[PDB]
Amino acid sequence: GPVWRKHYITYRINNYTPDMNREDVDYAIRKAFQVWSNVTPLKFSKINTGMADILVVFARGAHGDDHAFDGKGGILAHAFGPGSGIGGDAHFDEDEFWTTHSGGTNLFLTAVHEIGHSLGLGHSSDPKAVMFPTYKYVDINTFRLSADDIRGIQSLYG
Ligand SMILES: COc1ccc(S(=O)(=O)N(CCO)CC(=O)NO)cc1
Ligand SMILES: [Ca+2]
Ligand SMILES: [Ca+2]
Ligand SMILES: [Ca+2]
Ligand SMILES: [Zn+2]
Ligand SMILES: [Zn+2]
Repeated sequence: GPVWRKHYITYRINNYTPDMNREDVDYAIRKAFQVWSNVTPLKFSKINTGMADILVVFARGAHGDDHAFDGKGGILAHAFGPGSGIGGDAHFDEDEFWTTHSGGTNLFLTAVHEIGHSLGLGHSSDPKAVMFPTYKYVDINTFRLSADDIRGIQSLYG
């Protein structure tokens, strides 16, 4: 599967969910990128204009890729593996209610998983892994990648 073949990766926040404070969306996305840069050689930088490697989008229903969202619940987000164009991009279902806490769907935890995909990771069968394809809230203040996540990302980078 594809990986980014460079060490400096850019992201851009296309638009902001009205569910959250702007600074909280910025911080959640920043902290989620940091989870992955903690365990690889990668460096992430937010850019404000122009083409980013990873475009972060909030959208509902049909949104121009061939992967429609389904309203509240069900699919929370999806992302594309490394590559040109839409490659790397992470889309968050605006029909969810995004939060900084245990209420609704936690943006940070969801973004960690999505950014895993943006970097080339697939799903894990281990319930403990952030890449396990089922959302279960865990306290984000003390979140940790599982050994499975670490093995997975280190098999792709570093
Ligand atoms: C913790 O992160 C997530 C992110 C999304 C989802 S999910 O949206 O519920 N999901 C699970 C399969 O239906 C689709 C997926 O894996 N997208 O990447 C579940 C957990
Ligand atoms: Ca949904
Ligand atoms: Ca892209
Ligand atoms: Ca919403
Ligand atoms: Zn999409
Ligand atoms: Zn997934």
